[PDB]
Amino acid sequence: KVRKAVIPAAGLGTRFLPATKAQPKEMLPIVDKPAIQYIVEEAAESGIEDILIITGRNKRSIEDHFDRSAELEFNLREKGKTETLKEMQQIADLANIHYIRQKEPLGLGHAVLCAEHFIGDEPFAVLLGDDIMVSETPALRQLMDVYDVYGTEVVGVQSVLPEDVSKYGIINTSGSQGHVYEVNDLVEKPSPEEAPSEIAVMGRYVLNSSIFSVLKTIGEIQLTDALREVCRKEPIHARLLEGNRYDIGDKLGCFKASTEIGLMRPEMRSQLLAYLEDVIKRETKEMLR
Amino acid sequence: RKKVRKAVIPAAGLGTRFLPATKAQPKEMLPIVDKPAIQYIVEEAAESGIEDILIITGRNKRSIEDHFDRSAELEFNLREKGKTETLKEMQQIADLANIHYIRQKEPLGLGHAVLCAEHFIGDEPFAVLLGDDIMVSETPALRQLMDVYDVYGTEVVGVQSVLPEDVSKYGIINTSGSQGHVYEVNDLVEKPSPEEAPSEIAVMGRYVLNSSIFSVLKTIGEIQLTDALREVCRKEPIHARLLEGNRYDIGDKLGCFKASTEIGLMRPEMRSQLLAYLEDVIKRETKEMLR
Repeated sequence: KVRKAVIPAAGLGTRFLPATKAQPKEMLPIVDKPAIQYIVEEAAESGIEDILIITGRNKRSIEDHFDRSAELEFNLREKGKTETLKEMQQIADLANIHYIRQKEPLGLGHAVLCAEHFIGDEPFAVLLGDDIMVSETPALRQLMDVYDVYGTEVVGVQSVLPEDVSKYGIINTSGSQGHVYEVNDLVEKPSPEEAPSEIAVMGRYVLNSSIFSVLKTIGEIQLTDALREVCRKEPIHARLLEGNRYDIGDKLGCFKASTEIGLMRPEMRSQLLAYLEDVIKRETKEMLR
Repeated sequence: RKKVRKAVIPAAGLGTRFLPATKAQPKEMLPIVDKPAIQYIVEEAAESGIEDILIITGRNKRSIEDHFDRSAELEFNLREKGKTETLKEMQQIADLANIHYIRQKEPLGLGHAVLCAEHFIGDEPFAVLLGDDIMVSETPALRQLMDVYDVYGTEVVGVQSVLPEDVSKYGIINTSGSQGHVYEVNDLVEKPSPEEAPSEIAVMGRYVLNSSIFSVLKTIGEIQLTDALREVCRKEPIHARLLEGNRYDIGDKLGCFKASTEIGLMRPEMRSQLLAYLEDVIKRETKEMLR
């Protein structure tokens, strides 16, 4: 049973300045939720009970977000917002959130190694926080279900258009079966010709304790290479992810994500669409002059 | 006789309208395009020629103070990466104005908050800027209030008209008349019922005030700031500027989305990608709908 998960969150989030000048990338609101909350929500509903966040300096707000906020709870009760005061309490209840500091930044490989003693001897989940997934079955849960079966290192995938492939990590299927591709090798951001498929891994993984040894020997320790050297000995699995994927690596990415998820809320759906119609009308008019 | 050189931004709000985003971080740091709302306000003030700002802050609002200082660990990462355009943009933020802080001890609204500023401005005219809208203007909104001050030298208020329904959301002027761009306030009521309201002209959290206002505010006292404009009106009548620019209220989650969109569309770097995306959303929503 996979019951533990690792979110690396040590990035200084430069792509988002000046929003992130003095506050973390992962706290940026997506609709009105911090990005990080979406990821912990994924994990909780996937049945993870314990999360380790590899954090850095001045990311106190993440730790605060998932605890009881006394001065807020008071202020909410003392104003009636009872539904809200309950929503806030639930956030602090999603999972047991552990923290470790990445000492200096040596990438998602060092980061995964930090988890070593915490997970110890289980299979664990890693969730980079690079995209938000809307699904009938939570994205990670789907990776776990392929794990429950094959019990090897499973990867989460979706297809992407050629001439996009240098942005992502790439499987190399010889076989494809059910909802589960079968991995023979792996490449980190290949040139469109170098690339042996149009399938990218979407910052979701389930891994084995084993992977720790593996990750240590290999060593700027890229995590993919350790999936590669596991593939030479033995072949892994990949799940095609049911659901909608919103990349949030960009300022624009985020705007899009805010909009699409916004459109899922009945209270904002119509207000939003109406507003977008009127922006376009206004932009056409101004343009024909 | 005196130039307005100082401004007061109250920022002690717990920002409930924005939960859960604001559970563990301040309302005023929420990004509008990619700038914290608070930065828009300091930018207004800076370009209006304000040199010194006092923020009345509260608990766990360190991020505001940090935002406007040098960020050593970031400067390193930027320098050691080439991004010198950025490292220069960040340095400018920390240069907009001289930013002072005071903690509001207990939460007793603007008014009390304005009183905190007393000793800091001492004996000048000062600006207050609540942070409830962004104004896009040829002339920065506050500058326009200051220009009416330069002449009439009374307590000037910043105004724009609003549709009848929304008058209970605002403070409403009560003119006798109007001359060029400057109304002539006779009284003021704080968010009245739509019939009780004696105009459709609302104050847009911009004020220029006199030291005098301190005394005034003390006697009155839950210290509403409007009532102190009222008791100034009993002795003598105030002035109001109609504001030139385009106004984006950010009091609401929706308000902010709209503000992000409009200001986004004004930035050449993002304008086309954005607009294309918006066209695309509607096209896709029509298709899905016809089936």
